[PDB]
Amino acid sequence: HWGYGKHNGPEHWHKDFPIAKGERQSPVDIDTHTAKYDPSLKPLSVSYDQATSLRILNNGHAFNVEFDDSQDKAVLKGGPLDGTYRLIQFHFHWGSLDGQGSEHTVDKKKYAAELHLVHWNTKYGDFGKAVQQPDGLAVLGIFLKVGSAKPGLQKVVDVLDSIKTKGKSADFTNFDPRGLLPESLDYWTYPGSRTTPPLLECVTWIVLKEPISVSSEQVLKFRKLNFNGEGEPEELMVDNWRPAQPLKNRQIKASF
Ligand SMILES: [Hg+2]
Ligand SMILES: [Zn+2]
Repeated sequence: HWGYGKHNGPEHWHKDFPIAKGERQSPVDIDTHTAKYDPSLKPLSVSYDQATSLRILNNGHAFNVEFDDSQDKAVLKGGPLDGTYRLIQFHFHWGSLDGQGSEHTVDKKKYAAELHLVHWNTKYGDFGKAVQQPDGLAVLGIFLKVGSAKPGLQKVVDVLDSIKTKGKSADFTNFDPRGLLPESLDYWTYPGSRTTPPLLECVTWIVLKEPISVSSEQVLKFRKLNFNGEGEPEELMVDNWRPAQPLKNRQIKASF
């Protein structure tokens, strides 16, 4: 099955998922001089005071922190979106080295990691129906750079030993996602897709301009996770990022 290796990496995905070469594929390189400042872009509204985390799980390609999305507890609105979007999960993409790890690039600059807060359009009623619409999903992309430790991220780092292999899960309540947001909400936006198979084209991307800093030891813990299940040969969960894809006419707008 699909993965990030030489025999099943991103270059091979198109064979099982033909949309890999579609018209609105993600991630992309954000060219800062070609991006369009759009004065009609409303400021993003992040309402996460009521977020309820439930668990953390190693799904084999990343680790997901899941939230209860049966009510409008943690939502995204404003910016380029129309309607309310509920936070369902968050995950990261990181590299083997500090020089790589992000999926999106800025003027070709690669960051150490990239956080994705996934949300789905409430008029569709469930996440499953959402992935059947062109505006089904909204993903907030936050860049991580290595520097000082991010206090807000440590509870996450500390639970990683418990879900080291694929399929492992752990209760993870009372986690507040607010602790992972940069100071400014200025962003770039474009129409795109999920970055892992099925690569469905239903995502409105909101990429934050300011990165968050994490310490070297924080990122180190991410790299200790395994792609494999318990009892299998160890494969370190590193470089689970997809390369930049062709913009193909699409326009990247800026909120600034
Ligand atoms: Hg879609
Ligand atoms: Zn992602």
